[PDB]
Amino acid sequence: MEELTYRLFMVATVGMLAGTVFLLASSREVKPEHRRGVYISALVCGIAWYHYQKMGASWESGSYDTGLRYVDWVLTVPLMFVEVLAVTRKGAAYNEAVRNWGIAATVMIGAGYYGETSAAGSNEYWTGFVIAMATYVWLMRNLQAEGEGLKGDQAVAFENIKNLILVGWIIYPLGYIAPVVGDFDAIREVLYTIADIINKVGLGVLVLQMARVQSGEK
Ligand SMILES: *C/C=C(C)/C=C/C=C(C)/C=C/C1=C(C)CCCC1(C)C
Ligand SMILES: CCCCCCCC/C=C\CCCCCCCC(=O)O
Ligand SMILES: CCCCCCCC/C=C\CCCCCCCC(=O)O
Repeated sequence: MEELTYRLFMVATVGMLAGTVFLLASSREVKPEHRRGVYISALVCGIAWYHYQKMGASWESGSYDTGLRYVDWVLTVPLMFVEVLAVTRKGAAYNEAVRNWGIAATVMIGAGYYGETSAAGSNEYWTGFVIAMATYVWLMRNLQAEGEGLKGDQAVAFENIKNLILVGWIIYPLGYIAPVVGDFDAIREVLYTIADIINKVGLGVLVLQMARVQSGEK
């Protein structure tokens, strides 16, 4: 398990860089007025690239710092919401949602960090899990409500974005509780890494697809 976890960190590091530069190179494929979300998606992957380089070295040392993962999350999750919410809102509606979801994400990630750095299975560990879970469900329920009236290609493209988040983000609570289901400390790290690649590279790809649709592309 330890070597598999190291190899996955090293592969995910290159994967995040690849996501970054692919998204940048792909921005010419959409109209200028729809490139912003592609650039923000690339920024998300680029921040992750920086942190994954650190995480792989941290894991390789044998004294692993999950604070590298959580600081990556606290910066990148609110950014990922920026372009999700831009599809459905602008102006005052957008500002309020971006702020409120960002605050919620910060509470979720902070509660997770509090719990994960507690003794596994302790009351503190479960407190962090339960607070994070409730905030997570609140976020997902807000997300499900966004874009309900959309029709056509833009509705399909936005539902693909929504469903990637609704399904793909389940991996994180599974990873968090993997160490109490078995001798699986490393499996937590495996699951977080797989989740980040799927969710960050995947969301960038779907935001690019959303921008092609908005560009009038088939
Ligand atoms: C780019 C990274 C992303 C999208 C990270 C998302 C992480 C979360 C959805 C984590 C949520 C957690 C819970 C729902 C409960 C256990 C604690 C967390 C923080 C792992
Ligand atoms: C805690 C410190 C975090 C440091 C993160 C550094 C990440 C930098 C990686 C490359 C980002 C490049 C993404 C392109 C930015 C948007 C594109 C554009 O503006 O034209
Ligand atoms: C129990 C509810 C907690 C609410 C948290 C409120 C704000 C906390 C913000 C998120 C912190 C996540 C980043 C922590 C990692 C850095 C620590 C380190 O590097 O040593």
